[PDB]
Amino acid sequence: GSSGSSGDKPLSNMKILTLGKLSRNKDEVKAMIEKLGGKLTGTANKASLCISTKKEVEKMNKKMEEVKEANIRVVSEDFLQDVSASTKSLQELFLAHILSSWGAEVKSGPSSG
Repeated sequence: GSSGSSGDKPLSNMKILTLGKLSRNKDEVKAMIEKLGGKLTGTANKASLCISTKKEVEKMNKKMEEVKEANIRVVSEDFLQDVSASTKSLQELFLAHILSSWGAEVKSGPSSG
């Protein structure tokens, strides 16, 4: 067939990364990030967002490091629950659910918004 496109897709065209343990499961999340139009990834250097927990950002392990390296703002899971049920701007949403202190304009790769 061929039908069903153009809708509320914020993450639409965005690789979201996840770390530690979140309220939902990797799948439940991977689905959302995909439902929003985004896509869950494993690599941080190849991600636009990061959905982790304060604890994680606190751990600052190798995983979280990659995010810190790619200067990727880490937000909470509530973000997904908001991004879907929130008429706020990403930038705001992020800050409205920013778990990390970094994640700003920095040497990035392709793709922009």
